[PDB]
Amino acid sequence: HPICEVSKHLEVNCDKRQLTALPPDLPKDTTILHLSENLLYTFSLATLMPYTRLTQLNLDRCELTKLQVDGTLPVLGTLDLSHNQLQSLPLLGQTLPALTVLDVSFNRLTSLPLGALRGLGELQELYLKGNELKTLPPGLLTPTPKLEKLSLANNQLTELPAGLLNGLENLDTLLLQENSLYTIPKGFFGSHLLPFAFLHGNPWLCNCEILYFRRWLQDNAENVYVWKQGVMTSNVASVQCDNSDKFPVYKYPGKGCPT
Repeated sequence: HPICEVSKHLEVNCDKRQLTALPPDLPKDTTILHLSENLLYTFSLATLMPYTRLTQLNLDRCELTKLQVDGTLPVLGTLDLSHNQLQSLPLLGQTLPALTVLDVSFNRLTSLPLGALRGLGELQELYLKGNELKTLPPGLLTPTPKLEKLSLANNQLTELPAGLLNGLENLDTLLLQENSLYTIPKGFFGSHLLPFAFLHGNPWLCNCEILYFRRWLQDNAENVYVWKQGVMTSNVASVQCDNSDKFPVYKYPGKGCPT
């Protein structure tokens, strides 16, 4: 291609090219489109409809402040919108029915809309790390029962919906580290066998309302980890009471509390 380098499955590299918009006339059979590291500001998914075989779209580091969603990309499985400056998440369901991986990490989302994930029935991974979320809409994950990985790390969450994890029979990884959480709703984890949970870096308030969490931590000590930028060994003691001197939540007695 005159602007992007093509490799043949057909991978197209349009990255780090000072692009201000989608380059015209790309290979009709493009399968993977790299638009990473450019100067788009705004982008419309409808402009990609001509590429009926597109399964992976990377729009990371594109200075995006707005994302228009219309039309249909029927076989898109992965969408990377990380490292941009989107303030809101548009409704994607009607346009991306086959999506399994959605990454909107390191943006500036201040909230997620009601009914945000409707239609994303195949979603397996949702990354929202490094945004500006304070609370989440009820029923956020009702439309995505096949979710296996959920990352809400490094936001400013102050509360979690009691039923946030309802229906998630395949939940494998939950990242909630570095938020402003002080408690966990009774029954939050349900009977889910969650292998990897990251909960450190939060100002947990140890009082009678933390006992549900204390008991879950005791029962899941080997499933609590500390995040490390790399690729481990559990450390349940990483979850600490803020109203103390680094006292581990999993050892909080709760003396005198109603049982």
